[PDB]
Amino acid sequence: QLSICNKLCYAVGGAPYQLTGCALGFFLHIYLLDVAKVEPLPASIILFVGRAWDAFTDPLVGFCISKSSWTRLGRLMPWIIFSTPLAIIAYFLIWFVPDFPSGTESSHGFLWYLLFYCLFETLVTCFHVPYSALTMFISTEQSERDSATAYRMTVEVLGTVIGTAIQGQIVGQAKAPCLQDQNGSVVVSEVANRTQSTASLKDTQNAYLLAAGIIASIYVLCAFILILGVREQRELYESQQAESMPFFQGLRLVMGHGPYVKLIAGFLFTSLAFMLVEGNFALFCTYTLDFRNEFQNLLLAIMLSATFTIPIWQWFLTRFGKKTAVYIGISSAVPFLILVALMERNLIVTYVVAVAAGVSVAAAFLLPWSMLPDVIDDFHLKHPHSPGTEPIFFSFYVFFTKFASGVSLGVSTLSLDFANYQRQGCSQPEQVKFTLKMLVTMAPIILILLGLLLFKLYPIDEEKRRQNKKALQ
Repeated sequence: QLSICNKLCYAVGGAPYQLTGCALGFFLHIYLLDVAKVEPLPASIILFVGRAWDAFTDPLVGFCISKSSWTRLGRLMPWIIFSTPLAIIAYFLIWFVPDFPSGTESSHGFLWYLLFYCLFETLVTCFHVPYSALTMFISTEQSERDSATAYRMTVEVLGTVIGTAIQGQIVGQAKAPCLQDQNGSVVVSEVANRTQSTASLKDTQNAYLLAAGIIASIYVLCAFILILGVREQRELYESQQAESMPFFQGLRLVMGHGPYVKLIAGFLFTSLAFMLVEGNFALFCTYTLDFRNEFQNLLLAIMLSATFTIPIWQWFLTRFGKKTAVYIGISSAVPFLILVALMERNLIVTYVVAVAAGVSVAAAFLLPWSMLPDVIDDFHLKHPHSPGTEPIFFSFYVFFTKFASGVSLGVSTLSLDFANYQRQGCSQPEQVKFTLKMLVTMAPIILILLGLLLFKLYPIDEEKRRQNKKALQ
């Protein structure tokens, strides 16, 4: 029934959040220290508050989107159309410094950043959850939900890849301090540049403005593509609220559902492990190994390899898959990760292990999201009418995703800082090159094995193949 054009239309909506988040999280820490002249402590406090506020908004938006009456134009979709036109300007404000408070008073100054960052975070949260919830209000067909999910999570990976590349080719990366000879040797250097010319500053501000404008334009184009082409199917059932079901009737029951919280733990552990792997494999093969001249391409390879495997790794679950495939993917993660810790310095094993790690990243990005709809079917069938709490599961799911990806960085930074991680040198102490390999290789293995042991979700293939029939009328 569903058309390919519909799938493409619904997939285009996977760019905006995953695009802006990647373009921002990598860059709103060098921005506040070289263009907007702000003291380092305020920059740190901005980062902390901004990262904290999203996690505390996501569940609130998820809760408050359930108590929304069906309007004349869609129940879920209107939240999108009333959010993008206010998002752009908000985003477009955060990326330049117009603030001239008669002398650039810092305390009078940085408030132009915190509030705008928070507002953008809340607006993007308002856009994300309904978009990720639309995946169950399309024709209510068992297979087509997973089919749409596959094309949704291909676009997110491509967005993460493209967002950093656009910004990088627009604004050049900071100059490296040492160069590696072709034979293999490090030559120290010193820029010794004042780098305080007003012309260069005024140029860099314009460059950042142009990049922000480009990202905003693609944001709004994707938004307008999404709004036209996919229709939020009308709820044909008599689901509503009876004289029962008080204000917290739903949320008090969504938690403790059984299989849902059991799946949550496995998702959390696997996501934490792979966040560690990517975030620190970024520079693992830069210090404890050689190859200081090409890691910027090796990371691009590992991240891009995850794209062209989502289709095949979902075709693999269309046949004898769907919880009979997670084992294979994470197992395929295991051996080359345990390999690269040994058999050092080859320039050839480092690429095959990277591509394999990408093929493994695909599994952890795809499977734990394509499995939840079956849990939703279980919840609907094993309970009475239950007017509806669909956008609650997704909100809690995104919140735990944020939790994992924000505790990964914390653990990494704390563990590295417990060794003498020299900050501005072309050097390495004794332990850092060892703790870094340990944290890239062994701890992911422990989390993987523990999650595999815990990943015993109730709905085996028989459960879904039975619940399909009862889910008609």
